[PDB]
Amino acid sequence: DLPPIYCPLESAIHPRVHEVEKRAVEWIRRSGMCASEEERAWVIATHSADFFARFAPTAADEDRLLATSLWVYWGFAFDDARCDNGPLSTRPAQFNALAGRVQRALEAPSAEDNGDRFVPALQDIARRFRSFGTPTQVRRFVHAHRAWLSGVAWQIGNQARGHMPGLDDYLAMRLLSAGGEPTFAMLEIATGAEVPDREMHRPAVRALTEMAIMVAALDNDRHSLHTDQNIYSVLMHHRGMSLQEAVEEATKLRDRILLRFLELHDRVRPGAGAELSTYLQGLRHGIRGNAEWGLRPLTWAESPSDSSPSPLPGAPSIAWWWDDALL
Amino acid sequence: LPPIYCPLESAIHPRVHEVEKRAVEWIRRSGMCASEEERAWVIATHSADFFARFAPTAADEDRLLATSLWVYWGFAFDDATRPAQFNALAGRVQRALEAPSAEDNGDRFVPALQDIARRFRSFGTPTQVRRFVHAHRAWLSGVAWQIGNQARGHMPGLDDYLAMRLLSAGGEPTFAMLEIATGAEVPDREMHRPAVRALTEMAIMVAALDNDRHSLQNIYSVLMHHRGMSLQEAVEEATKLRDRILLRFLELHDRVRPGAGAELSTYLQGLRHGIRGNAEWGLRVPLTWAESPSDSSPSPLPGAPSIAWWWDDALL
Repeated sequence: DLPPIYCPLESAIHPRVHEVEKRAVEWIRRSGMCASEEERAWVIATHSADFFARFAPTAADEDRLLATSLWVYWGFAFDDARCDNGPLSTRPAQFNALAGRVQRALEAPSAEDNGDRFVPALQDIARRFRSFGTPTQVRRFVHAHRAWLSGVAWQIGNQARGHMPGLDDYLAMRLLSAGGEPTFAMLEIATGAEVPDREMHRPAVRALTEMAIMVAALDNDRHSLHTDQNIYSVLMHHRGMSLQEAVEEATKLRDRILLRFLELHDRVRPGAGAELSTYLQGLRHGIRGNAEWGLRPLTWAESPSDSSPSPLPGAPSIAWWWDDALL
Repeated sequence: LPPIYCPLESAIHPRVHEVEKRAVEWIRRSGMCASEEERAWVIATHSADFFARFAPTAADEDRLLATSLWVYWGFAFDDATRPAQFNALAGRVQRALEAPSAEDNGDRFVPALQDIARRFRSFGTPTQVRRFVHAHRAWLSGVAWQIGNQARGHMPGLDDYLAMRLLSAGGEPTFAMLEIATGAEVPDREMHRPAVRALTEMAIMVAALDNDRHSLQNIYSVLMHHRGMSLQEAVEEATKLRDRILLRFLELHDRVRPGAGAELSTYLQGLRHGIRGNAEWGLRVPLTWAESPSDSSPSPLPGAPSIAWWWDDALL
């Protein structure tokens, strides 16, 4: 019993998606990233190029769309083999060092793989980003990437302990561990449109970005549907709901965040410069694209399941999203 | 044993005593410390003296205060955890730096950091705040990696050690506060130039290695364990590696400084004042300095491929 997804946002897909996907599938075979044929097939079947082509559906340079799509594949592969499943998945001490080595390899081209098959793959993606984006944009990606790995470390930490975070911590963690920071920070790299520091770091824009990430993360928890750390288990544990009531509750929260995204967007967009405007539409396309890609004649909710204009109850760390003085 | 090679400028803010007085006050009122003994230990760091060496001419005494507050905070945070819990703790503390609406939930360090962050947001631009934010996370990542190795009985090789220690010694957030103290906004096109990234890391690495010495998982253990050196052999070896890094910094700085804008220049002067100030603060907490480096090789450290890019001008 899943409600349709409320997502009155623009759905589009890059016209060169099949071409980029073909190049991606090839890179995957050359990359050394995958141990077996079965693993490669799994990685390919993510259709990560279909995915990221929905985030940057008018990217002028197919190579930029390719590079960024590769990291989406990389991310799914690294996630499935190192974060979500293998020995490190409940071994935070070992993961902290992996995260340190992997993150260092991203920042330091001279780093060596130390027998890790994921590292040369990542260093190649990074090499592509450094040839395309400005050092400022690469730093934004780099910082977003460490942010994601910090979320995963937090999550693997939780898993080791069997700790089910509360709502506030879960959203804070999941904001990072679902991969949205580094995903959305590639928008600029894909489109070529650099957002100036003064605009990019405006509290309002920081908030729209976090909100986009949060809706996408929560649509992913949906798509996933426990001991597993997800919105449904969090609400089941912390509020004693049945699965059905948690399903309904999660959809309200998520819809409420999306309405705030839409209201703040409408306030911010008119005065936005062109680079920021493009970034903002990327946030919209990504929210929609993430939902739709998870689904794939589709059906969508015409109305939000909840329309309260105030901060989400029990989630203080996101309440500043509704603070227009601060934004 | 051997005196430190550090031909860098030493200076200290003229209002250092005034700032230290206000800081001692804030530390007392911050709720950060459980006990008087703990407040005294935090105060005994002389972090205001330390950071007043990093930003000796800051125009606004309140910015030097705000930034000095965090140095006190970082020592206190570091002095007060298993890897699994630390990963969550790091996550939570970092979120409170980023989200003013985040609530302390009885964590003694979170309001204090949020007060520091509020002061930063009343002074610095949102951009300067983000820079500090990301440096803060990087430091936390390093502390998590170090905590991880300790928990496992994993003694990192020289490469992992330096990469980690670059993060864990606290130099990233420390140096990321120079702009907020001085008010000199560094434009991103300058701040993120790889050369400036490398100068920052080098300043950081040297300050970190001098901290290893001031402590008499550190460079000497790492070398003793992986190379089978005696302590005395490792000390000489460590001194050589470090001096060699500082030579690289001095060299790269002299290449970068002349073209630098006023804000970036002030920032680089901060790196230099920081390296010296760190060394000098560590000694004092009349001095003899080595006039010459113990090793003058201009080549990358063999056995440390993660920092080799510091010596690659092509990449810079």
